[PDB]
Amino acid sequence: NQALLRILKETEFKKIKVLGSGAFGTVYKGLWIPEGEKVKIPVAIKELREATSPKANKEILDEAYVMASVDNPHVCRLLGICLTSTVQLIMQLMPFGCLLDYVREHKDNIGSQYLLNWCVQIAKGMNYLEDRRLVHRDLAARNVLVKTPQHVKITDFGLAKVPIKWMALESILHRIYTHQSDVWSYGVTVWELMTFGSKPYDGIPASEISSILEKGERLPQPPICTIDVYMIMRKCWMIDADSRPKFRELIIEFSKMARDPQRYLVIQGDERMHLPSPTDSNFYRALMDEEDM
Ligand SMILES: *CCC(=O)Nc1cc(Nc2nccc(-c3cn(C)c4ccccc34)n2)c(OC)cc1N(C)CCN(C)C
Ligand SMILES: O=C1c2ccccc2Nc2ccc(F)cc2N1Cc1ccccc1
Repeated sequence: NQALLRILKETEFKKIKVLGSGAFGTVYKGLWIPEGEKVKIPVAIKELREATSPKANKEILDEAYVMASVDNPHVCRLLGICLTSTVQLIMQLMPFGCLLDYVREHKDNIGSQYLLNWCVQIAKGMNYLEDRRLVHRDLAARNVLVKTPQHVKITDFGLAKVPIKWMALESILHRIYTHQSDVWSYGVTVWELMTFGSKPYDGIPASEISSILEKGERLPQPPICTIDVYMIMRKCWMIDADSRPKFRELIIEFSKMARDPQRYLVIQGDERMHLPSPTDSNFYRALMDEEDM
């Protein structure tokens, strides 16, 4: 639907603060200023790194139309685009930030109910992408945004068209990207969460990752994970892509674990850590998260 993607004028928005910058461009916290109005609406703005040609822009715009067409409570959707010399893209601002920073910031103060529910929601969002037959190619804890502590959303999918330590072996060797290679990255993403944001294969050169994987080496069991959870992660990292679980199977398996969370994650002081109440859930949703879930 063409109406799902707004073409913006440069006067409609202003960048206020950098959220971070890489080789992929700069992402700013911004304000949307509707023409004729006095309101300033917080948004996220992405400025690409290189200036692009009109023909390059058309291809960017074609993909932007697809990314604006996703409609799922656990997937972020692209909202708008501004076609200057460098292209700027607009999406909803998530004030809580990304899930990677969140688990590092709340290290050891996150209960098992949150961690397992995040795994369900990420798998639900990935299952939606598969049903829309869109391959993410860069699923990681940095690309899961926190709408509320109870509600996370996948972002940055489809943009790669390299995160070696998140990629399936077939992607490293043959640059093959499928939904099953997304399942591999999902397993690494869950490992990031269960380790509260540790770096996978920390200290190991990226050039050597393909070698250790062929020998059967995998990421180690997180201390808080029971073998039931680690076994699921290990199945995600099988060489045979068709033997890896499917996302809808991951939804079901983590859902049952989420209804008995202390049986599947061993966390010191779990019986203290705040579980979300209906009171806190109604307040969060009425305030900043009114979408259907
Ligand atoms: C994982 C790093 C991160 O995302 N940090 C933050 C994210 C915020 N909200 C938000 N909303 C929509 C889109 C993005 C976004 C998308 N891409 C590709 C990004 C790259 C770098 C930074 C943000 C990106 N982000 C946010 O709103 C206030 C703040 C942060 N930070 C950096 C707070 C610092 N602290 C959490 C460590
Ligand atoms: O860059 C992109 C992006 C750009 C082109 C094609 C796909 C892309 N994937 C994507 C999917 C959903 C979403 F919600 C945001 C993105 N993004 C990240 C972005 C966009 C605007 C502002 C900040 C960040």
